[PDB]
Amino acid sequence: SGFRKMAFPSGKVEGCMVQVTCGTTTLNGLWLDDVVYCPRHVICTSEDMLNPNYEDLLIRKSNHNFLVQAGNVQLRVIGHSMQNCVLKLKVDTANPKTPKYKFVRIQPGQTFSVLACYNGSPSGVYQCAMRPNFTIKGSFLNGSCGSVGFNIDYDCVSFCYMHHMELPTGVHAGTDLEGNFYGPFVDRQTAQAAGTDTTITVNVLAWLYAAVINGDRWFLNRFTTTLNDFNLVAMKYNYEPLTQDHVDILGPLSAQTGIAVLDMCASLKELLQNGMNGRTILGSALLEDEFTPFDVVRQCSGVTFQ
Amino acid sequence: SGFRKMAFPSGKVEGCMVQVTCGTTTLNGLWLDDVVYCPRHVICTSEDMLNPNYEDLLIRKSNHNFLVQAGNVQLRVIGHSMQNCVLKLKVDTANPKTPKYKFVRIQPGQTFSVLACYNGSPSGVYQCAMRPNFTIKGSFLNGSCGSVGFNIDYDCVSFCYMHHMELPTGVHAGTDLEGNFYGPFVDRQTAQAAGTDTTITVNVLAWLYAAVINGDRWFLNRFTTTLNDFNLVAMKYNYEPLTQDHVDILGPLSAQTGIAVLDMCASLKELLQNGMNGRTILGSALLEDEFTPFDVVRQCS
Ligand SMILES: CCCOc1ccc(NC(=O)[C@@H]2CC(=O)Nc3ccccc32)cc1OCCC
Ligand SMILES: CCCOc1ccc(NC(=O)[C@@H]2CC(=O)Nc3ccccc32)cc1OCCC
Ligand SMILES: [Br-]
Ligand SMILES: [Br-]
Ligand SMILES: [Br-]
Ligand SMILES: [Cl-]
Ligand code: NA
Repeated sequence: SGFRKMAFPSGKVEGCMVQVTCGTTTLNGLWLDDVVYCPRHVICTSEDMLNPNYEDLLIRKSNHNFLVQAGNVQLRVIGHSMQNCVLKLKVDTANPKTPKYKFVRIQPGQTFSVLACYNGSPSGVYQCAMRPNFTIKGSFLNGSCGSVGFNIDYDCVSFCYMHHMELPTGVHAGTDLEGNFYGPFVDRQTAQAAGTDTTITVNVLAWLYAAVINGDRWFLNRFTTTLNDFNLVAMKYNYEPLTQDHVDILGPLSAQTGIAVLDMCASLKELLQNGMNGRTILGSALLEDEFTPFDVVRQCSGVTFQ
Repeated sequence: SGFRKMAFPSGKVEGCMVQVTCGTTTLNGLWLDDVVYCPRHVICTSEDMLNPNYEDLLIRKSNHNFLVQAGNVQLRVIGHSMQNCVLKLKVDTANPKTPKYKFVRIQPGQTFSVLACYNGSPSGVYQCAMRPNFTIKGSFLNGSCGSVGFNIDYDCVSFCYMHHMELPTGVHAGTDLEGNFYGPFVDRQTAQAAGTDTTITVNVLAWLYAAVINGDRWFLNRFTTTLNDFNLVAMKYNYEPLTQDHVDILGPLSAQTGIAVLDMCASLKELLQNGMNGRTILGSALLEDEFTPFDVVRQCS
């Protein structure tokens, strides 16, 4: 029993964090095999924050303009290249702690663990979701650029996020490990406001299924809804549309609890209408939207508390 | 910017987790030096668990009754003993991944990271507080017993919790690593209940300071209070007493934001009396009590 924001165990990723210095700037890199990945903005000065030309800034650098430190050991840089918004530094030593890994680009609503690091040293681990407006609501201070997000299903690390910047509204923007930004964001300090964010409806449904698996039903009702009528209502509360793909994804949680997906949708419509009347659901007084269907199946029992 | 429930990185602890099997029971153990620590209830059948005589049940066991697996490798048990509610298995191999560590017993209101494990394999990490009623609101399924809780300081892991049992309300109970239970619980199948819990006042104040550091100020007001008047309101609302030691501990956050603890205490008194009037704090509609002053300072600087 219980239900917590649950991160993956971080050790496989801790063994990959290094410090990258270019000029007066130090940030984090990811050391996998003989490559160190980091944000390309490490090569920007005071004067390069609005309209950097990264090709022009990089051609000016030699291998020895990059310092990579792994614990107390300097790694020698023997090559460099830029892929989209990531710098790749080839080093003379392969990381002996490199885990089984892959790079994945995720979609809005997907979750991952963030290993927040400073000076190449891990500070803490927490869960995040890719918001519908392609930001993350992280917890990051100066020095955390290059911290990464990942999942570790099936003993393979799936890296999905590298942290680049905090936007003026205090949310966070970054790239996949091929250096493509999530969303319309660019590595410039020009205005680029996040879209108004919305609630990840499929994840709220998943979390209501978790609440039923863990033993609570108070919020259910005798109604159903069509998918169209559900979306017409949910949109009035700035919830994302629920697609037939989302309904399919919820199938297993529906089968485990005996609650049809459109019947759980009718419960959510009534919670949006009514509130909780002083009750909580899994310890929350607000509807939670950063647990995916897959996350619920990862953490909850396979046997409902009936 | 931002504020999240954050666990310590778990790698130092991941390298210590093993699987312990006694007869038909598999659970987790903690491998440090040449000793594996796990819950002593591993020696019990279902029948024994209703009224165990652990002295006698352990007399009936030998080294060969215990199988310890670290990944793919059997560790040979060469001795066994109990310390309180923990079984200690001496093994033929010192863990080469043993971190710098201490065993520390924590106080109610203190937080710690839990590495939830199954079959000796780490599955997840989350942050927990020791409640005032000495339970934790964990997330555990069958096979999680022997999962551990810890804090880090520099390169030193402070192990504070070993998981033993789930209580009927779905909260969790366990021991320190010397086998002493937190709370008035026993490792037997008999009627046990969580006592009525209270809210950790000093932590709520820490979290209001976090909210101010992060720009949420709507709950601030012109008023101050006294420690005596505040404690009468805390008692009324099922909050723990605030001590002068708590006021001193909030010194550095009070220093960082320049809001005296008794000024913030007047905000909390108003929130308890009047509610949040439809507003949130750090995205929560509830007053959060599982961040310590240290947790807030650690994450905000
Ligand atoms: C060439 C352009 C590069 O631009 C940036 C580069 C780096 C950052 N660094 C940060 O955000 C860090 C890490 C973090 O998440 N929060 C935080 C908080 C306080 C101080 C520092 C930070 C920001 C930039 O642009 C911000 C405006 C779009
Ligand atoms: C000897 C200690 C008293 O005997 C027990 C021995 C073991 C357990 N095992 C569990 O709770 C596990 C782990 C967990 O946290 N939740 C969970 C959920 C479903 C199935 C199994 C579990 C419980 C006991 O007593 C329960 C009443 C106090
Ligand atoms: Br007022
Ligand atoms: Br006053
Ligand atoms: Br809440
Ligand atoms: Cl503290
Ligand atoms: Na005040």
